[PDB]
Amino acid sequence: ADGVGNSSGNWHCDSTWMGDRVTTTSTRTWALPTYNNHLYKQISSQSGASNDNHYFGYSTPWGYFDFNRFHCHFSPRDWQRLINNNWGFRPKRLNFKLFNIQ
Amino acid sequence: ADGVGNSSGNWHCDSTWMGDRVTTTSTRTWALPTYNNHLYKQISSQSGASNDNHYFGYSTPWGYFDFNRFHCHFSPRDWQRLINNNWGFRPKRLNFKLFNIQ
Repeated sequence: ADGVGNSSGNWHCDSTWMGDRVTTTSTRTWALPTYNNHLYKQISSQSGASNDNHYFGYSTPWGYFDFNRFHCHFSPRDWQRLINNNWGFRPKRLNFKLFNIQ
Repeated sequence: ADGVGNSSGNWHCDSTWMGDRVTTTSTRTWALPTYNNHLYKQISSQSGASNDNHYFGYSTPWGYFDFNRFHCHFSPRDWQRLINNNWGFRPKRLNFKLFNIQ
């Protein structure tokens, strides 16, 4: 889309309060290494662990983007503005973007 | 207008916040006596007073309605809502009513 030398996005970190809505936007810089050396590895609890700690699963070479915390979208001033003036809130919709990939 | 037995007004004490406006309404019950026994009396500073305290004026049999204080229109919760969220405020217009006169 933008080959080499053309930016594919802009930095949008801000919040807009409009009546009964607040739209919070956040931008961060991420680093993604190579996980498991491009391999899927079966993982399980160590031998000798207690029965409560036993588990079985798989480790993937993929990563994931997590923003399931309020601090990822609300500044402390935004939080104070939200909690001192509103009797409730709920999420409505979200937009996600990855850009400027090197 | 309402002769004897018909109310000439209602009790409106409340505040409405609408965007960049807040309208505060207050109703009070007042008592007005007879002042100076229906007379205008010349008044002046007492003899022997200091020069800084000397004055001359007149006392009238009339009363006056004063609402030149913020507590006359804003409840403490209204004041907290005003001062914790706004960088400024100013009055725009007012409406005054006397009713249910006995």
